Amino acid sequence: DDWRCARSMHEFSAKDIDGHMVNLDKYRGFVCIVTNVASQXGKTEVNYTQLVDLHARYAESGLRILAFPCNQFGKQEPGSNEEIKEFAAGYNVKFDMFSKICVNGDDAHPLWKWMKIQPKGKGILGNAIKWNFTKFLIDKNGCVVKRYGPMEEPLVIEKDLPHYFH
Ligand SMILES: *CC(=O)N(c1ccc(OC)c(Cl)c1)[C@@H](C(=O)NCCc1ccccc1)c1cccs1
Repeated sequence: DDWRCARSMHEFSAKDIDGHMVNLDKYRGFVCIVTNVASQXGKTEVNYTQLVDLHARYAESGLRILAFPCNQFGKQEPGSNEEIKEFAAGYNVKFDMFSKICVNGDDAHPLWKWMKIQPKGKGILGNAIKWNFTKFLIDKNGCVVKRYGPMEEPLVIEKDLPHYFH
C-alpha cells in the first residue's frame, strides 16, 4: 500500500454499501463530509438526522456525504452491509453509504489511513479515530480541511461550510 504519498481523497476507491467499487475521484469539485458510523449508539440518531439535514440543505451547492460503517467502537455496528443500508433508509439517507470497514490499525481502509495523517486530519490527542461519528471535511480538491470529533454534532460543521463553497 502506497497511501502515505497520496495528496487527495480522489486517489482512493472504496466499495459502496451494495459491494460495488467506487472511484472517489467522482467527488472532484465537491465538498465532502467523510464519517464513520454505527447503528447502536446513543448518538446514532443525532448524527444521522443532522447529516441528512445538512445534505438536504447543501446538496444543491455541492455538499456530499460519505458514510463508512465501522464496528471498532464498542462493536456497535454488528450488522451486515444490507442491514446497515436498511437502517440508514429508516433515516431517509440520500447521501452515499459505503461497505463496513476498519478505520484504525493495519487493516484500516487506506483512505482513513491517509486522512488521519493530513495536517488538518490530526485529532485533539492524535491521529487515531477515537470513537463512532468522527467527521472529516474535505475540500473540492480532495484535501482534508477540518476534523470534528465524536462529541461534536454534525450541525457544528455548518458554520464552516460557506468558505469551502467559494
Ligand atoms: C455506539 C456507542 O456510542 N456506545 C455504546 C453503546 C452500547 C454498547 O454496548 C451495548 C457499547 Cl459497547 C457502546 C456508547 C453509548 O451509546 N453510550 C450512551 C448510553 C447508551 C445508549 C444506547 C444504548 C446503550 C447505551 C457507550 C460508550 C461506553 C459505554 S456505552
